[PDB]
Amino acid sequence: DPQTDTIAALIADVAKANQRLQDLSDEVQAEQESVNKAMVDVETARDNAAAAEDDLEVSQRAVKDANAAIAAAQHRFDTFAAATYMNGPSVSYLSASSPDEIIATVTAAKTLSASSQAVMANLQRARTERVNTESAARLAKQKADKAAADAKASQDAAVAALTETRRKFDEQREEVQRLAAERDAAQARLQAARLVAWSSE
Repeated sequence: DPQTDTIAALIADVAKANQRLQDLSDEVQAEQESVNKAMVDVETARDNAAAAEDDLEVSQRAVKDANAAIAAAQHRFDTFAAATYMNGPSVSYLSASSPDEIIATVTAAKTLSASSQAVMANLQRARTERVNTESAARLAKQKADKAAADAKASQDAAVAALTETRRKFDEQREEVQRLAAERDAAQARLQAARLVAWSSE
């Protein structure tokens, strides 16, 4: 019969539509898991980038300190020399200096310079070590931000895939309801026809 084969086609169409809704549902769950996973990776990468920013800030502060140490030492030595000179035989000390006094004085001054240079060289070396660590930390930062940025991208993709799959699910759900109602109404019609057709036989 031409009827009973349109009912059969509808049984099949409703079955297909439901199977596809289910398959889209399973896809949704997998996208969901990938988005949740992607969000954990954003978080851990954000924390690593935060720790890298802290390292960098700490390293820059050590450099500022090293610089301050150099400025302070230079000033201490400059003050030492200036105080010695002001209270010395060229200024405040008015009495005669023998040849030996003069020689002691320049040798003291030469000694002070040599000592000052040795201390400053050490401070300059230390400063250099701080500038290096800052460079190291600045790069470890750049890597960490990059890594955080890449995690955000992965998340954004996973969010887009999931949103699209839910878009498909929603439309498939409408199709299912439509085919269901239509399959219902076809059987109803067929039944109705059978009752009428029997009522007169």
